[PDB]
Amino acid sequence: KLDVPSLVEICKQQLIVILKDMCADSNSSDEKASFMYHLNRLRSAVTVVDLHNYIAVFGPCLSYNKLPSTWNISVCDYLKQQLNILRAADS
Amino acid sequence: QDKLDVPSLVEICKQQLIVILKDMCADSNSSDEKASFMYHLNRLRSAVTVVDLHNYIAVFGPCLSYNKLPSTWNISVCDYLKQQLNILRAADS
Repeated sequence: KLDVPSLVEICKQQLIVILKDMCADSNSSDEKASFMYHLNRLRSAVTVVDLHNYIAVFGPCLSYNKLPSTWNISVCDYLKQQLNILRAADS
Repeated sequence: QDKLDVPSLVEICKQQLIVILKDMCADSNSSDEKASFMYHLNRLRSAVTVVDLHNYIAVFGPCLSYNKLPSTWNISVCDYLKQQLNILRAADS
């Protein structure tokens, strides 16, 4: 129940790194606003519950410790990675 | 009041998820991936409420929302993750 502060902070910082890696190669003024939205959302997070959805989206990046712009893998293979993470839980 | 929704929505979303899962894992023919396919099929069959397949919705959000199949969409991982970020933002606003 009581999640550890350090784990929350490492996860939050890794999520910020991955978000910056994603929205680095992007220069539209609406995508700037979306990147700022998600970055502020990550910065304001205080519990694992706040980060839950971002962890869900970036699971196979946090695991394997990859960055999306440098990870040469197809979209289908990424969804299969996520299905494997799905199967790992509930065990 | 939030009761009659759940059966119909879980049924429709299930159908879409079977379509997507068949697209991904039914074509190939390795042993342990047959096992994983069977696993996910039984998992979908046993799902009863929205919270049971919340995780599958999370994984395949952009696929269901835009009627796309993973083997045919042909977009990068980064663009798919941006699509998921957009679904994310839409959830709160």
